[PDB]
Amino acid sequence: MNDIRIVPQITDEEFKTIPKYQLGRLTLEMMNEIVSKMDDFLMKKSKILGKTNKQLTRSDREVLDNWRELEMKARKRLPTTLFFIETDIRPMLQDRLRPSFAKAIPCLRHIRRIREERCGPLTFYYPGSS
Repeated sequence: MNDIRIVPQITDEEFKTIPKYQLGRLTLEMMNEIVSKMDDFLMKKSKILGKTNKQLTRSDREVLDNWRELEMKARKRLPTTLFFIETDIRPMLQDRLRPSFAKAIPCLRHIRRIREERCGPLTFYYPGSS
């Protein structure tokens, strides 16, 4: 298949690799929903990069406009092209999940599951590094 996941979910086998020194007030559940939602937005993105006008639907046009908006707002930065903004995943996670992302950043990278690029008033995230 062409459209395949980019980052699976993490269990106690992966979480156990991250001590409280990095988690602090986080938990497997918090990361499970973080890696799940992220993989979703990223999965659909890579799926469009290959799809065509045939599969391209309304949601495909809205995502392309927004995705290209942040990509062009980063000042032609970031060597990658498969990332998203926290403002797109945040409202996709959980309303009760609380602002743990900023704390999970070190927990997600400690395993090499995702990445984070600080570019001005924005924050991108790509699947590890090529």
